[PDB]
Amino acid sequence: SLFELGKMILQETGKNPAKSYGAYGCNCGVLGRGKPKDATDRCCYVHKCCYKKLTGCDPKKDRYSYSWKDKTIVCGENNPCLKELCECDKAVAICLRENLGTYNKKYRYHPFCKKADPC
Amino acid sequence: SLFELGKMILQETGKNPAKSYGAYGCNCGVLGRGKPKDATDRCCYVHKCCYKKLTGCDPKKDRYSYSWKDKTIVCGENNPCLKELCECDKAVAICLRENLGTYNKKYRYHLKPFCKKADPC
Ligand SMILES: C/C=C1/C[N@@+]2(C)[C@H]3C[C@@H]1[C@@](CO)(C(=O)OC)[C@@H]2Cc1c3n(C)c2c(OC)cccc12
Repeated sequence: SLFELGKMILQETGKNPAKSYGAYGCNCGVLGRGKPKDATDRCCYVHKCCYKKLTGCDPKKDRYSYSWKDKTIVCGENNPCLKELCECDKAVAICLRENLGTYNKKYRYHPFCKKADPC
Repeated sequence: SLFELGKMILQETGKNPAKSYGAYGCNCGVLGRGKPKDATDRCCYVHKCCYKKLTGCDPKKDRYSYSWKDKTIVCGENNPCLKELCECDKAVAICLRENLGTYNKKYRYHLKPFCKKADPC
């Protein structure tokens, strides 16, 4: 769910997930994927691409189990798509932390971006 | 792909990428991950971990056109999935060069299985 995803971005970056990434660029947030503005936006771009190949569960409501070992996000086996769902959030949570130096506030708030290419 | 990534390794390290990093340690290779045997192995370990973040990026489309300008890899592909794939290949090529001093040919080909299980990325 958004609880797990938010906890991941918070545990990775230490930042407010809804404040920093609730409406960042043209991929972080709602309304699908658009032409990314930076690397942080590219993370949410791949994140929603990671959601398209998800079948058997809704990424926004279905709660899953993960742990925090050795300062790493460790997904619980749970169910195949739920595991793939957990990996999508973990991937972008790691991705946003690794591009946190490229973060610019001018993109913190977003149909003005070009149509997204196929994943 | 392997062609672009191989080209990057040779341009940074000056070594035949298949000979030196085709089956080195537990993570250098086109197969899988394991416990890093040394620094050069972590380059490949991080490389594989970099790959796992790309799930959803069309596995068939791995060809891209990076640039070798002023002796630096430059990923300029518009496709973000190709952009991040290029950066995954770029990062390991740099890492493989930085850890050339600690390169051990003993790990180059692993005859007996000696790989522990890979810790989570
Ligand atoms: C982007 C397209 C790709 C197509 N392919 C076959 C490439 C890169 C990525 C990847 C990585 O997971 C993928 O499916 O990402 C969505 C897969 C799996 C993969 C690739 N290499 C070059 C790999 C590699 O070389 C050292 C070693 C192990 C796995 C892969």
